[PDB]
Formats: sequence, C-alpha cells, structure tokens
Amino acid sequence: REHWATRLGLILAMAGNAVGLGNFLRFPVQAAENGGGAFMIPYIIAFLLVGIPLMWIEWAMGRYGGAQGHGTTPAIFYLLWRNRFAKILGVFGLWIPLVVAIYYVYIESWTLGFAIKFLVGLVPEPPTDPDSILRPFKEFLYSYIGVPKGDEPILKPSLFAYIVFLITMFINVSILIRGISKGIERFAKIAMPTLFILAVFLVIRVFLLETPNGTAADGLNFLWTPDFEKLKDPGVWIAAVGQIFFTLSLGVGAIITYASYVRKDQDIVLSGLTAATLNEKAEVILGGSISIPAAVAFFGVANAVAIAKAGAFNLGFITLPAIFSQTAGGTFLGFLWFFLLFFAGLTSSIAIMQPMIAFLEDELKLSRKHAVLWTAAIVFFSAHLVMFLNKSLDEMDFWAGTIGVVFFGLTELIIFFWIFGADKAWEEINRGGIIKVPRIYYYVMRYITPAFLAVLLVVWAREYIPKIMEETHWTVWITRFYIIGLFLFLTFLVFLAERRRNHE
Ligand SMILES: CCCCCCCCO[C@@H]1O[C@H](CO)[C@@H](O)[C@H](O)[C@H]1O
Ligand SMILES: CCCCCCCCO[C@@H]1O[C@H](CO)[C@@H](O)[C@H](O)[C@H]1O
Ligand SMILES: CCCCCCCCO[C@@H]1O[C@H](CO)[C@@H](O)[C@H](O)[C@H]1O
Ligand SMILES: N[C@@H](Cc1c[nH]c2ccccc12)C(=O)O
Ligand SMILES: N[C@@H](Cc1c[nH]c2ccccc12)C(=O)O
Ligand SMILES: N[C@@H](Cc1c[nH]c2ccccc12)C(=O)O
Ligand code: NA
Ligand code: NA
Repeated sequence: REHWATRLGLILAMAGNAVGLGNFLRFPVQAAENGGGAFMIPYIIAFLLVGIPLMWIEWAMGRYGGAQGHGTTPAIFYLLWRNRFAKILGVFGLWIPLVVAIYYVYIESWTLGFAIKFLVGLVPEPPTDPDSILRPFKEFLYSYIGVPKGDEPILKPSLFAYIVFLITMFINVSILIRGISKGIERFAKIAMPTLFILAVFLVIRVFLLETPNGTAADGLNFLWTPDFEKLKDPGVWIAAVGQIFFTLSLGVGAIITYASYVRKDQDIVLSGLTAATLNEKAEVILGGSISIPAAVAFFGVANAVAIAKAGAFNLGFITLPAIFSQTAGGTFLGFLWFFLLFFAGLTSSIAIMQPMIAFLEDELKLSRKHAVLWTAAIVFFSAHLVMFLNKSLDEMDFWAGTIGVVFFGLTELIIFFWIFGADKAWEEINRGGIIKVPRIYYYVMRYITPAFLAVLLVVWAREYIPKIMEETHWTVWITRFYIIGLFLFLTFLVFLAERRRNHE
C-alpha cells in the first residue's frame, strides 16, 4: 500500500484538505452574523468538543483500515462492525465525497477562471455609488456562470468557463495520477506555503486600505467587537458547531482515506492536532483579516451588516472584485485573491476525489491510472448537471455536503466508539501516538460529541428539510434522482467488490 513519505508532507496534505474557500469567506461572515468576538465562545467550545474529537476518530479509522488494505468506509465500517448494514452505511461515506466533488471542482474552476481574467486585466471597469460599482461585477459573474435570463431553470456557462473547468479537472488529474507521495504530498508542500504567503500579503495590503467611508481598522473592529447577547440564541451555537464541522472537512470521507496511508503505528494524535491547528490559524487569523475588513473599509461599517447577510459567495466573487477595481493595482490584487482561493480549493478537490480512487484501487484492484481516470470521468460527466441545471449545486451541497456529513459523522462516532468498542477505539486512537490524547477526551468522544452531533442534526433538520422538500422548484427531483442513482451505482460496485473477494 502507498504511504506518506514524510511527516511534514502528511500534515500539510491533511491541512490542505481543511483549508478552503470557507476559511477566507464563510467564517468571517458567520462570525459577524453571530456576535463578532462573542462567536469565539461557541466556536472554540465546539472545536474542543466536536472538531478535535471527531478528527482523531477519522484518523484512527482511516489508519485502522489502511493496515488491512482498505481506505474507504464500506470496507472499514465492515471491519469495525461485521454486518451487511455496515457496508450499506459505508457506501454513504463514499457517496458524499463523490457528490461533493461533482460540484466542488467546478466551483474551484471559477477561481482559476477569475484569477486568469484578473491577471490579464480582462474585468469590468466602473463607473460613484455601491449599486453602480457592484452591478458590473454581479453581471461579470452571472455571464461566466450563465445565470438564467428567462423563467427556465437553465444555466448557460461561457465557453471560457467551460474550458477553464476542463483545465481545472486536468490539473486535479495531473496531481492525483502521480499518487499520494509524488503527487498529493508533493503538491501540498508547495501549495500550503504559497497559500500562507499569499494570505499574509493580502492581510498586509488590506490593513493599508483607506477610504472616505472608513479604514481596515474599522472593519476588524466591527468584526471582532463581541456581542455577548447573541450567545443566548441557540442558532448561534448551531452556526458555530456547523462552522467547525465545515472548516475541518469532517464527515466528508477525505480524512479517512488520507489517514489510510498513514503507517500502522505512525502517530495520528499529534499529526492530526497540528493539521487542525494549521487550519484554524488560516481561518481566524488570516481569513478574518481580509474579506470583511476590506468590505467594511470600503463601504463603511454602515453596510457591514447588509454585506455580511449578502452571503460569503457574493462577498468573494462580487463585492471584493468590485472593491479591487477601486484600489491601486486592485486588478493584480484580485488575481492574488482568486489565486489564493484556487489553491485553497485545489488542495481540497484532490482530497475529495481520492476516496473514490482508493475504492477502485483497494476493492476493484484497478491501477492508479485507471482509477484516477475513471474517477475523473465520472465526476466530469456528472458535473454537467451542476453547470447547466440551476440550483442543482444547491441540492447536492445540501443532501451530501450538508445533511450527509453531519449524519455520517454521528455514524462514525457510534460505530467506532460504541459498536466497535470504546476501549478498543481509544487504544486504536492513542497507539503509536507521539503524544497521548488527554484522558478526558474518552468521555467527550463517548457521550459529549455524539450528543452534540445529534442535537445539531435534529434541532437543525426540523427547521431545514421541510423547506427544501416543499418550497422548491420541481427540478430538484432531477438532482435528487441522479444522486440517488449514484448511491445505487456505488452499492453495485460494492456488491461487485465483495463478490470478487469471494472468488479469490
Ligand atoms: C457528455 C460529456 C461531454 C460534454 C458534452 C458537451 C456539453 C458541453 O457544452 C458546452 O457548454 C459550454 C458552456 O455552456 C458552451 O459554451 C459550449 O459551447 C458547449 O459546447
Ligand atoms: C485558456 C482560456 C482562454 C481560451 C478560451 C477562449 C474561448 C472564449 O472565446 C470566446 O468565444 C466565443 C465563441 O467563439 C466568441 O463569441 C467570443 O468573442 C470569444 O471571446
Ligand atoms: C492569455 C491567456 C488568457 C486569455 C484570456 C481569455 C479569456 C477571455 O474571455 C473573454 O472575456 C471577454 C471580456 O470579459 C468576454 O467578452 C468574452 O466573452 C470572453 O470569452
Ligand atoms: N474544509 C473546507 C470546507 C469543506 C468541507 N467539506 C469539504 C469537502 C470538499 C471540499 C471542501 C470541504 C473549508 O474550510 O472551506
Ligand atoms: N450548505 C452550506 C455549506 C456546508 C457544506 N457542508 C457543511 C457542513 C456544515 C455546515 C455547513 C456546510 C452552505 O450553503 O453554505
Ligand atoms: N509510533 C511512533 C514510531 C513509529 C512506528 N511506526 C512508524 C512509522 C513511521 C514513523 C514513525 C513510526 C511514531 O509515530 O513516531
Ligand atoms: Na477550513
Ligand atoms: Na484546500
């Protein structure tokens, strides 16, 4: 079986998986919509009681399975619990990263697309007023994506947006087809430093920003001013736990597969803890010091609220681009911005596709070349539903990316720490550990963490699913139909995998 060459590589790869567009976009927005500085209370609490606990578990499971030639949950779940229902539940852990990938690479292709357009200075040029500046860029984005102009839920991406998507896929293939060490690990060692560098620069530059409407200091101030009255709101503790789950890429299956290439006795406690720490610093320190400070510096705190409610997407692809077109060398700044995000996405998309690759290699005995190519094929084809059908992206992101990950996280906890055996799991976690997990996490993982994930799934599902299932256009069934098919497909492959094992 393949393995990570170095300890630095492993950590950087794992960290690259967790660091994404969310670090520089979603976090700042959430933190602002949930009490600024006060949001650090439920955020930190969730990181210690959910993020870290679950993270180690996925490392543990991943490594556990890797020692037996299995890097995916259909087999790993079976190993932790020899029951056919464990194989079916394991399929769900392979379905999620596949579906997510189907829409994520495309999203990533956007950043590469914009980075290019900005680099070469092919962008809108206002003109005065905010609406006047924003509209040109709002339309710049809409033209790229192909936002519907009619009542038909049809998207029509630009030829350029399509071609860039092909290139993005090609870049992912190039890295993946070289394997774990010479491909993923190798690229991580370059991407992370480049990422960190680009972030730092952007941080410095933003702090210099001064307009009649305000400064970067105003933005940071607003963002970090604690509103201790919002902590009462349960919806805040839900946004916090959700933000941690998101930023750590938990329940997505990526971590398990990466961890399956960790040697039988190679530490996962310190390695995992460090990987997480890296992501956190990139999120709060860097991510919180760019987008929002910039938006507030340019539009004044008078719109800090509105802009925050406008969403992370608008913030990263519309508002900031517009801000850049009004600052000195802003166009080359936009480049660095989207360049930053592209590497943020890339280090995740390669991780989000490895699971499907690992399955083909481990269970169907496909060469790495064939596995990667077929995986690229499946995702590339499937992506066309996301590119051309409006709101398909949202549907996949919901069931798989959102619902799926929280449900699966709870499943992991229970199978590992309850079915498999708490003590067995605990030793399975601490074994080979450079450092040992504080004896207190035993109870956290066994009761506290599952309890949390349950409340999150439940309290949140009550005020979520009803909408999607009722207040949506009928075309959502196209997407639901397709992704359900993918689940069937994967269930079939698993069937074929277990039949092959019996034959040999
Ligand atoms: C089925 C797998 C192969 C892809 C089938 C071709 C569909 C892609 O269609 C492409 O869409 C782009 C974006 O709207 C357009 O700009 C291009 O003109 C068009 O060729
Ligand atoms: C590598 C990324 C740049 C290459 C992609 C360029 C393709 C988009 O090029 C576009 O093609 C359209 C259809 O022919 C024309 O109508 C547009 O004028 C032209 O800009
Ligand atoms: C030099 C390598 C990169 C070439 C950049 C090609 C991408 C340009 O893309 C072009 O942008 C124009 C203005 O936004 C649009 O009007 C065209 O429809 C679009 O194809
Ligand atoms: N970790 C990503 C979010 C994320 C969660 N699961 C994923 C799966 C694939 C890609 C990204 C993700 C971020 O910080 O923004
Ligand atoms: N669905 C969320 C993003 C997301 C994906 N997976 C998640 C897990 C937890 C919280 C949020 C997410 C959004 O619309 O932005
Ligand atoms: N468990 C120790 C020693 C060890 C066992 N197997 C390893 C494989 C690689 C590196 C170290 C090890 C560690 O992770 O450091
Ligand atoms: Na992150
Ligand atoms: Na990444």
